[PDB]
Amino acid sequence: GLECDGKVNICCKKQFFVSFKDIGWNDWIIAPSGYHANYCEGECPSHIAGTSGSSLSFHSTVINHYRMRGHSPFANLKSCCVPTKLRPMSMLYYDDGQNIIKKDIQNMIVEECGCS
Amino acid sequence: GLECDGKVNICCKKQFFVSFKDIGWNDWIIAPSGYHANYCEGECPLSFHSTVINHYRMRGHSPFANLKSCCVPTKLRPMSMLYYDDGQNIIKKDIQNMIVEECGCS
Repeated sequence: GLECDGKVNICCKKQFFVSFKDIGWNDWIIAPSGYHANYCEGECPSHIAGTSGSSLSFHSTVINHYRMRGHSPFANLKSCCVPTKLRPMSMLYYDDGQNIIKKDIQNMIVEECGCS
Repeated sequence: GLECDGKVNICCKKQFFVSFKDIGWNDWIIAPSGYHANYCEGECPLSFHSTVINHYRMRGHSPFANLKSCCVPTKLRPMSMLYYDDGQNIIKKDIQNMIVEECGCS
């Protein structure tokens, strides 16, 4: 998908460093103490609705069939710039009942952004 | 996720069945005849990433203070399909991102 840069005004990926100390979770997360999570931001005009950069899923093609024609169900749903692919991350943390756990947590890192 | 039931207002999955005959795609899609594609709908006042940006947003901190949270698919599933190629060749393929399985807020 698109990464943000000078003069890009549409849905794109930007960096975002999460520090667990900041949001107070360093009390139960041992490692990593912070990480690059990233996020998505930007406009989703109608000519990119439902896309993820250079690709259009089959589901989105079905939806855009109805949007293109103004068919009510989908004519009214607005397009949002959101992650369309995330990736897991290994973490070490205290769990309620288990104490110290090491485990891959899913949907930690935004990999690709797109318009809903 | 939740499934819409006409009473709940927060982000839920709506069932939606698509017939390829109705929308005029049955000239190149051989099977199945249609399927439940479903979609996402409802208010966003569950993934770890969304949770994390939730915290920051709540701290009235510029990055996410003004980023709208939207109801969107959080899981999609593939389907098997049979369709004609550009060569008018029948292909059996597992198409990905065909069915919305789960909805959640960004």
